[PDB]
Amino acid sequence: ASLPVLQKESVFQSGAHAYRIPALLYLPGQQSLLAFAEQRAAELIVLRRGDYDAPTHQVQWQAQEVVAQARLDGHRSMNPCPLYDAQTGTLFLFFIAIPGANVTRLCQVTSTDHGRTWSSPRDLTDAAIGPAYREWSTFAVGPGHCLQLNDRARSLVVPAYAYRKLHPIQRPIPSAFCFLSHDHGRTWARGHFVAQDTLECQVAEVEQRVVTLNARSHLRARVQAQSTNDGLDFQESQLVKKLVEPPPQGCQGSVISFPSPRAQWLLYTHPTHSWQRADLGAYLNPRPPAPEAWSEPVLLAKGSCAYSDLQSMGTGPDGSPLFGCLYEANDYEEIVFLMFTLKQAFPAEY
Ligand SMILES: *[C@]1(C(=O)O)O[C@@H]([C@@H](O)[C@@H](O)CO)[C@H](NC(C)=O)[C@@H](O)[C@@H]1F
Repeated sequence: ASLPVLQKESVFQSGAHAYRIPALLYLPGQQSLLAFAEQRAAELIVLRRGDYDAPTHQVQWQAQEVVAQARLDGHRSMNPCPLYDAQTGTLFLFFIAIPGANVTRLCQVTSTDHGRTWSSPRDLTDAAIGPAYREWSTFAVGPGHCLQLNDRARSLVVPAYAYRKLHPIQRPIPSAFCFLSHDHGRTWARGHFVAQDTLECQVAEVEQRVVTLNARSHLRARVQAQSTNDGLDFQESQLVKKLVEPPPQGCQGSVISFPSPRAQWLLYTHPTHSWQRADLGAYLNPRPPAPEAWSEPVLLAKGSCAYSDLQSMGTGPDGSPLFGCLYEANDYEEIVFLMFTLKQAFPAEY
């Protein structure tokens, strides 16, 4: 059986449309979650707001809505990557836009009323990427939640990857990297690539500040890399044999930091079958980012499970760290919300 959890609810399902590519964002101070996804016939991005009530151990989700401004004319919108700027009280949604040779665009919308309304999009593509743009076939952000650092500038870090046209007889090769802003998203720089054949990724900060990057790969195991200079360079990287990737070219997964009961630990979710996208597991790194220290997975959901996104939700009703998880289930017929505590998942680590 799978781990007892506080809540398991389908929050998007196939209907008139298909739902994929989840992203989850906790809003501290609001006891609220935003759950985003692509609404495909890709076309648009939709959002549901959930209010978390601890005494009933549950989130009540409001009605789904299109993020009408997260779009460019004649383009499909993909890869919702949200971020909450603690310093401003501003909500960011990053996304890519592709027309209905590199033609992919990086976009941002912004909200100051917690996601109820949104600015008109800004196209960041030229200023963020620059001459490199023509050396890529395409690129993406996230998908999923991004990162704010507690450096002086409270920098914004958007995980990403680009397919680089490195040798003309070879097909393009993907490498992960981060977009970086030090002025609250007014300007953007491209950090340096991690390593050949890394795809979708996410980043988390631990403590010496370290940004840990966890990425999908072509191999049978995850790639993880670490930056000591806040995402500009992931000076080191390697395979993480304890973290399996299934055929043919892996699956996206999510990583967050959260405060250590004993200053942070990591939590990571991803399908656990080496053979297929099934059996969503949670894994713990209590000595991060050491790759050796990743635990054995504990089972969060049986059956078909694919992309996920995690959020730290503060303290849970049993007093241990509370987590939210949004994941694609059941051969992509739904996106399910799961809520559970550290005590429930890793009782031996408490
Ligand atoms: C995931 C998927 O594997 O199901 O794949 C993404 C990839 O095709 C990519 O990472 C491999 O290059 C895809 N992203 C885009 C921009 O199409 C996701 O849509 C998909 F869910």
